[PDB]
Amino acid sequence: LHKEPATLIKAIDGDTIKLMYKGQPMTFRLLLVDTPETKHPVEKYGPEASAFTKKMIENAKKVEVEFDKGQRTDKYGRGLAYVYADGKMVNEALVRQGLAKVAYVYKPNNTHEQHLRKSEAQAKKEKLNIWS
Ligand SMILES: Cc1cn([C@H]2C[C@H](OP(=O)(O)O)[C@@H](COP(=O)(O)O)O2)c(=O)[nH]c1=O
Ligand SMILES: [Ca+2]
Repeated sequence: LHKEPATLIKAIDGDTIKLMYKGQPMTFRLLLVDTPETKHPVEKYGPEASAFTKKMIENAKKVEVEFDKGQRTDKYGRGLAYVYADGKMVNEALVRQGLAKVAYVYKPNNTHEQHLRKSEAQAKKEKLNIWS
């Protein structure tokens, strides 16, 4: 895997972000995590998860996306990646706060699965947010 640059256009919620990627606007969806729902007919921690992601990505000097080894888009045309804000993975950062659960683990796009699971287990042990 490798990291590629991208530019924030707009944070939609905890796990979905509009980025300019190779000079094209695209919606990206965070691999291997689910933040609580706030759009579809809002769940506990959804607003919190959304605020966390917005803050973390708006404050970055540099945003990067890292696709995994399989599909690079989902059925909705959203890019599927690990997103990094100044070298810090947003997917991990949410899970580590108990603001997302490890989810949608679809092979072969599971390269950081164990890494994320370890962060979720610490968020659980610490009773944070979703685990409170
Ligand atoms: C994260 C992820 C989501 N999705 C799809 C699965 C879910 O489809 P369905 O809506 O048909 O269940 C939806 C979950 O995304 P959200 O959590 O944004 O709703 O997006 C993928 O297909 N692959 C992925 O890697
Ligand atoms: Ca979600």
